[PDB]
Amino acid sequence: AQNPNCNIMIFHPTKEEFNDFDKYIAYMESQGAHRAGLAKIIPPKEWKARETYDNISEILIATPLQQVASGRAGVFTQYHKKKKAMTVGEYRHLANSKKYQTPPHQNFEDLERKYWKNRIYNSPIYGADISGSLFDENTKQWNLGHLGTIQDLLEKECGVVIEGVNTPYLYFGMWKTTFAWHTEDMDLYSINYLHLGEPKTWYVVPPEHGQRLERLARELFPGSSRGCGAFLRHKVALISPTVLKENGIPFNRITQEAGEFMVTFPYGYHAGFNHGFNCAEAINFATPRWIDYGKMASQCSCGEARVTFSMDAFVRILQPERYDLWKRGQD
Ligand SMILES: O=C(O)CNC(=O)C(=O)O
Ligand SMILES: [Mg+2]
Ligand code: NI
Ligand SMILES: [Zn+2]
Repeated sequence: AQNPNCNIMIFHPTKEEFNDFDKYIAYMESQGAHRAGLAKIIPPKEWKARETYDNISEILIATPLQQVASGRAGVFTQYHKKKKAMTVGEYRHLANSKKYQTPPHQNFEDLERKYWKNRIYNSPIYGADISGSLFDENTKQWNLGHLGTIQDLLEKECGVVIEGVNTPYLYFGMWKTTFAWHTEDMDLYSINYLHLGEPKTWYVVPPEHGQRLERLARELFPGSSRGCGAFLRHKVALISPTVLKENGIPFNRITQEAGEFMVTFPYGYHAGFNHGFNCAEAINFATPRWIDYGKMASQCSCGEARVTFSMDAFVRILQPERYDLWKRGQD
């Protein structure tokens, strides 16, 4: 078995190997990359996402989210308070202000220490889940707005045609902005490209050990657990590496820098934070190996998780027994 310790692997494809996306994901899995739940892909030196980022300030963040924490430094939840619209230019200025900027630090490890120590005492503002793309239409390789769709994958594997579309999202972050512990909708893969700015630190639990994370989460967030049998779908809970180590939960960590891709694999729980002002683009995708994970994915039916139009068909086809109850939660 390849990568039996479930380490995060880093890949360096040649320009030739960067031509066929599906084939390269399949290659990575042949090397055991999926066991970690997360892989880094460094694009060939000849590749670029677009010519420059000079003209992005007029993008609108229609609903910036202030991430308010409750709990203790290592075990907290966050809620999102909606703020008034601002442009990326305005947001970047806010991120760089004395109230919100990255503090002096020695290295990534010192910054990670300061994150876990101090996150709960501040409320950073996140421009998340903005439909759109920063890839140039002429970028042919690993252009997240030109991937084959999940609906076409399901049709090719299962023979059923379904409604729905699949488009990318932009994330504008600042120091301390946080992504809570989650897997993707329907335990899909995700791919994330860090277009510009400061790094993003990731934490991930191997898919084979996801249930260990879920059990700890039920112990640490006991009222949440009673309210819903899949409350990590709400994307609100944070657990520090210290706490995970104290409870013997297997995980790994890695920092993504501008110009690098990360891939999350089906049922790979992940969480993390941004180091300073940045802009990432991400999209879900599927492969044939995903189908069985889709069939087994947990679902939130309490009504909190509220997701996209396209998830309907996935639940309807892959999880027909669940469909009625899940849709009651959606409506
Ligand atoms: O970048 C973020 O804030 C969150 N991204 C992801 O969870 C992802 O790409 O799967
Ligand atoms: Mg613009
Ligand atoms: Ni994710
Ligand atoms: Zn729920």
